[PDB]
Amino acid sequence: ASTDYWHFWTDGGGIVNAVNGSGGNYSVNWSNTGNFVVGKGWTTGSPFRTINYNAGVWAPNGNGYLTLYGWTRSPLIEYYVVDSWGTYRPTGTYKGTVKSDGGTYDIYTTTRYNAPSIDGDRTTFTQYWSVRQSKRPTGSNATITFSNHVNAWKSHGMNLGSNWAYQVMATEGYQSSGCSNVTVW
Repeated sequence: ASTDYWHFWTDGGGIVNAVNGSGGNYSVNWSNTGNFVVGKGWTTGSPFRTINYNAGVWAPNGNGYLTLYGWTRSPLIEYYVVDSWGTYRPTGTYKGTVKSDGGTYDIYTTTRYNAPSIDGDRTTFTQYWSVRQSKRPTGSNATITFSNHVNAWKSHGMNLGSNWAYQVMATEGYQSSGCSNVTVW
């Protein structure tokens, strides 16, 4: 089904202006920020979901990610499928690659310690990353077949939690400014 969840979070640094638009459309306009995540998607994430989006505006000036973003519990996992970015390409511990939706993605893990999560501010958890080897073109309808990433991650020994939290097509930024506009379905 279509999106049912609006995600807006900022660490308080700088200015993050977001619009919860009609349907699955949203926009972000940010300046000299700390860390923030804004997106639309689903209250309950699914490993079988194919996420559709169209990024009509993708204009980070500095570190911003255009990314599928979500969490699981049992175990606690923060996951990313990064289609585009700004000045910084996110990486971690290299695992391998996956080909999905016309792109090749590098697979990474990063375990974080005494770190903020949906479960507290000093928790331990692993990030699962799929990061496109080159920036995906924006402005046309795009698909993220999330089951391909779940499958490849599992093949590399990266198991997701059994309890699913939110799952969104997000704009994340850190120490940056920028203009963004995305429709998700």
